[PDB]
Amino acid sequence: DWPVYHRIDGPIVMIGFGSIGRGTLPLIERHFAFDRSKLVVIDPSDEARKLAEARGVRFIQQAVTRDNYRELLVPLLTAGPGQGFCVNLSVDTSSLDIMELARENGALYIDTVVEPWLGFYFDPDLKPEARSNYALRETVLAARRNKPGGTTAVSCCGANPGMVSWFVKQALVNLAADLGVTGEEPTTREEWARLAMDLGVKGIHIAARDTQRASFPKPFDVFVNTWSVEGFVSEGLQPAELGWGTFERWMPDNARGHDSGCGAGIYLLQPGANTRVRSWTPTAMAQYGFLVTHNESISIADFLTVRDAAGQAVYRPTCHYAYHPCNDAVLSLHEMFGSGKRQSDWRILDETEIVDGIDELGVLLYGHGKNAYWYGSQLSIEETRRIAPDQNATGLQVSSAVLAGMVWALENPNAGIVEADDLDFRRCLEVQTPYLGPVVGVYTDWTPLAGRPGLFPEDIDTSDPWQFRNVLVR
Amino acid sequence: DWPVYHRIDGPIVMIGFGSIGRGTLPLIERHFAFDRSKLVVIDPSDEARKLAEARGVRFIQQAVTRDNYRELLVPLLTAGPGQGFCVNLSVDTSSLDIMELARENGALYIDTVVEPWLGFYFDPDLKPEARSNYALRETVLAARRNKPGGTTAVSCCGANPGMVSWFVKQALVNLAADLGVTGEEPTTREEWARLAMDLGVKGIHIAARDTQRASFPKPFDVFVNTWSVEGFVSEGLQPAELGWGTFERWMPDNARGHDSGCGAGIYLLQPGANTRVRSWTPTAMAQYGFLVTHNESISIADFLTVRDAAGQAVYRPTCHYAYHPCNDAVLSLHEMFGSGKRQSDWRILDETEIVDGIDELGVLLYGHGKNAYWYGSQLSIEETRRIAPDQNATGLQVSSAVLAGMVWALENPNAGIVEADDLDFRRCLEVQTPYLGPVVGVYTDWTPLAGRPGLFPEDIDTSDPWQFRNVLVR
Ligand SMILES: NC(=O)c1ccc[n+]([C@@H]2O[C@H](COP(=O)([O-])OP(=O)(O)OC[C@H]3O[C@@H](n4cnc5c(N)ncnc54)[C@H](O)[C@@H]3O)[C@@H](O)[C@H]2O)c1
Ligand SMILES: NC(=O)c1ccc[n+]([C@@H]2O[C@H](COP(=O)([O-])OP(=O)(O)OC[C@H]3O[C@@H](n4cnc5c(N)ncnc54)[C@H](O)[C@@H]3O)[C@@H](O)[C@H]2O)c1
Ligand SMILES: N=C(N)NCCCCN
Ligand SMILES: N=C(N)NCCCCN
Repeated sequence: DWPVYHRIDGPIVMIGFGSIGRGTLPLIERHFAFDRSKLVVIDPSDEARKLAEARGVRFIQQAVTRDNYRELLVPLLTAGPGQGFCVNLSVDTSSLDIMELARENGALYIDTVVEPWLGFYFDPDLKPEARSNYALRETVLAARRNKPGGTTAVSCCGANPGMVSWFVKQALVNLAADLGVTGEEPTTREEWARLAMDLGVKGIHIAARDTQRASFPKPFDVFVNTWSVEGFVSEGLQPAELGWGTFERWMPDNARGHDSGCGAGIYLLQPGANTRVRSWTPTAMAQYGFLVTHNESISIADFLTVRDAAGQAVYRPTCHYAYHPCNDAVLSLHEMFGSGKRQSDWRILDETEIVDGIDELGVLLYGHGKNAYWYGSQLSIEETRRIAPDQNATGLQVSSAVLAGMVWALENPNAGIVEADDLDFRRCLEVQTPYLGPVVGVYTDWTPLAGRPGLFPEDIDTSDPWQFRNVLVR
Repeated sequence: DWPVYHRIDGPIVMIGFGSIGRGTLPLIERHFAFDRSKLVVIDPSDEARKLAEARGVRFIQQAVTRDNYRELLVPLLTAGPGQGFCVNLSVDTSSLDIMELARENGALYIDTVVEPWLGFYFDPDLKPEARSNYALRETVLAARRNKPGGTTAVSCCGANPGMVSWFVKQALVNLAADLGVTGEEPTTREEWARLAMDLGVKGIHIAARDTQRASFPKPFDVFVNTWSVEGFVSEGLQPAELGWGTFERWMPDNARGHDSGCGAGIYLLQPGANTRVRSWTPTAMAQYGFLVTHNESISIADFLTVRDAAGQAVYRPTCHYAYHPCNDAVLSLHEMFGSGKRQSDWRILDETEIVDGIDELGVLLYGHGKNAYWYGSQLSIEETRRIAPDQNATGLQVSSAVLAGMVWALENPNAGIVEADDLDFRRCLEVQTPYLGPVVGVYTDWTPLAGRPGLFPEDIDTSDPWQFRNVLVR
C-alpha cells in the first residue's frame, strides 16, 4: 500500500549504481508503474554488475565518458515509447553535458551534484576559483539562460544539496509564525527572499551529525564513510566555500570572491574537509563541522537574495555546510590529511555492518529574534531498515529526495533546468517525509561565542556572535 | 627470575594510584627488596582505595594539598630506619614543593611531570607564558641553583618526558656509528651537544602513535584515553610549546619567547592539543601529531645546546612533541574542542578492555645526512599482558621508566636535582628494556614537504624541508 505516484512510459536510464543508485532503484520500483525491462543501469564496476544482475535489471558495464556519452546515451534515452527519465547517480561524469543531452532528446533528468568529467577535480592547470562549486554551478545557470524552459532537468536534488532547500522554506514558515511575522506564505523567489530578510536571518548552516558506526573499528589505511568515499574526498579537496551574507563584516586573508556570476559566494584557498567551523545540531549540541563545499551553499544564498533596482544585492544570508560525518570518517580525514595522500583502500558502510546511529541532517537558521533554529531529519538506521532496503540512513535521505524530485519532474515536465530551491517544497516533502524519520524544529541559545574568549587571545567579533569571524576555526 | 636491583632501607610513599601508580606498584614489588609494610599509597579516590585494598597494600585516602603536605609527608618519609623513596605519580600536587620537602628530609624522589598545586592550569589571572612548561621547569632549575647537590631527586622520568631522553642519546650514537664515525662516545653534556651539532641534527620530534582500541566504541560525551584524562587535558590546554632550534628561520605571528631562563623555548598563543604538526613514525608513516607541551621539548633542546665563549647559543636543536594518541582520544579531542568544554565523563582504557594495538613511542632526529631516523619502542598490548600486570602498553612504558629512574637514584643517591637527560642512559635503558617490546631504529626519506605544494598556495621553505614553517599545520 505504498503510493504509486505515476506510470513512467519511457526508458529509465540510471547512470551509476553505487550506494545511492542501490538505494534509489527500489524506491523507483516501489513508487512508479513501469515494465521492469525498461530500466537500464550503466556502471563500469563488476560489483555494480553483479548487484544489478541479482535484481534482474538490464546492465551495461561501461564508464560514461566525454568521448562516448553521446553515442552511448542517445539510443537509451530515446528508446520510447514515451518520455524517458535519466537518473544520474554517478561520479566522474559531466552533469551539465548529460543533462543537456537529455533535454535535447526530450528526456527528464535528475542528479545530486554538479559533477565534472573525470580529470577536473585534480587538474593542476586550473585556478582554485575554477575548481569551485560556484564555478560549476555557473555552467548550469549559463545553460539555463541559453535554453530557457523546455524539458525539466533537476540539478542537485539529493539530501544536501536537495532536501535541505525544502527544509529552509519550512523553517522560514515556522520562524514567521513563532516570531509573529504576518503575510501570506511566499509563492515566488522574491517573496521567499523578502521573508528571510524580514525575519532577520543572518545566515544558515547545513548542520549535520552522522552517528552511524560499524561492527568493526576503522581499519588503518582505509577511508570509511556512509556514502561515496570518492565523492566525499573530491568535494573535501575542493576549496572551502560558502554563500556569503550581507551581514558579514570580515573574511579571512585567504578568502576570494568571483568577478562574474550570481555574486553570492566566496571561497577559501584551503581544502574544505580540513577547514573547521563552530556549529550545532540537536543531538550533537555544540560541535565542529567541516566547511566542505556544496551546491546549496551557493544556491540557497542566491535564491534568498534581495536586490535593489540597480541590481545590487541588499540582503543575502550566509549559507554553508557544517558537516560532522561519522566518527570513522572523522578519523579517515585526520589520516588522509595527516599522510598527505589518499588511503590505499576505502569502504562504504553497509546497513548490515552498522550497529546503530542516526543521520541528523537539517538547517540551522540564525541571527533572528530567537537566536537559532534547527529544522531537519533525525532518521535512524533502525527505522531505515524497516522502511527501505539496500541502504543506510545517509543513503535513504538521498534516495528519497531523488524520488521526490522525480515525482515533481513528472508532474512538472516542462519547467526547464531547475534546482531544488525552484521546486514546490510542500509536494517534495509530502513524497519524501515517509522516509525521513523524526523531522523536528528545535531552538537553541547556543552561539559561536559560547565560552569565549577563553585562556588564549582570540580574534573574535563580540558585537555579533554569528559572524563568520567567530564561526571559522583558525 | 626477575632481577632484584636494590634494597630500599626506608619507607616507600607512593603519591597517586591512577593508571601509572597501578602499573608502577607491581614493578616496585618485583624489583626491590623491602618489608611489605614499608610501602604506603596516598590517593583521595575511592576507586583507588578499593584496588589497593585488593592488592594488600597500605592506603591513605587523602588529597595532598598545600595546606597538609608537610604534616602528612614528613612523618611518612622519615619513618626509618634509613632512606625512603617518594614516588610521586599524582595530579593536582606541586612536584617542586614535594621534591624540596623530600630532599630536606633525606628521602629520594621521582616524578613524571612538573605538576603545580591544584588551581594553576585554569587560573584566569595567569598569562599564557606563566602556564607554560618552560616556566614550570624553570622553578626546578632555580631550586637546583639554590641548593646544588644533596639527595637525588629525579624530575620528569616517565616515558615522555623521561625515557625519550635516553632514546635521543642512543639515537645520536647510532647515527654516528651508521656514518662510520668511531671513537669514545660522549661523556659530558658538552660532548653530547657537540655530537648533535657535528652530526647536523636540526631537530627532534617526540614522535608517537598509540593504536590501542577498546572492545566498545567511543561513547558520546565521554573522553577516552589510555592514560590520565585529566592530565592529558591539562597539558593539551596549556600553550603549544617547543624547544627552538638555531636552524629555524620562521615562527608564527602568535609565537613568543621568554625573557628569562635557559633560553631554549618558544610557545604559541593557542592550545597544544588543538595544534597539529606533520610528523612520522614507522607504523604510522606520515601522520599528524598534536603539538602538546612537554618538559622534554625544553629539556632536550637545553641539554643539546652548544654555547660560545660569551654564553650565546651557537647550536640548539628544535625539539617538540608530535603526538598521535589512540583513535578514541583523537575523537575525544575533536569532541572537546568542538563543544568548547570538557566532556561530562571520562575513562581510561584498562588492559581488559583493549582488543589490540601498540604504543609506538620514539624520537625522530632529522636534518642530518640520512634525513630522518626514528628510534624507540613498539610495545604491544599483548606483550604487555605477558610481562607486567595492571596496565596497558602506554602505562608500562611509563612505569618501567619510573623503575629505571628509581634504580638510578638508589645507585646515585647524592646527585641532587636531575632530569632524565642527566642520568646514565645506558644503565637506565638496561633496566627498562625488558618492558619495552621491540626497540628499533628506522631511517626514512620522508620529509614534511612530501607531496607539497598541492593544489593550494602554501607558505613553504623548499630550501629546508624540516623548517617548522613546513611542519606546522597552518
Ligand atoms: N545529498 C546529496 O546531494 C548527495 C549525497 C550522496 C551522494 N551524492 C552524489 O551522488 C553520487 C553517487 O554517490 P554514491 O554514494 O552512490 O557514490 P559511490 O561511490 O558509491 O558510487 C559511484 C558509482 O559511480 C560509478 N562510476 C564511476 N565512473 C563512472 C562513469 N564514468 N560512468 C558511470 N558510472 C561511474 C562507480 O563505478 C560507482 O558504482 C556522487 O556524485 C555523490 O557525490 C550526493
Ligand atoms: N611519560 C610521562 O612522563 C607521563 C605519562 C603518563 C602520565 N604522566 C603523569 O603522571 C601522572 C599520573 O598519570 P595517571 O595516568 O596515573 O593519571 P590518573 O589520572 O590516572 O591518576 C591520577 C591520580 O592522582 C590522584 N590525585 C588527585 N589529586 C590528588 C592529590 N591531591 N593527592 C594525591 N593524589 C591525587 C587521583 O585520585 C588519581 O588517582 C599525571 O600527572 C600524568 O600527567 C606522565
Ligand atoms: N533559484 C534561483 N536562484 N533562481 C530562480 C530560477 C528559476 C528557474 N525557473
Ligand atoms: N641537563 C642540563 N640541562 N644541564 C645539566 C644539569 C646537571 C645537573 N647536575
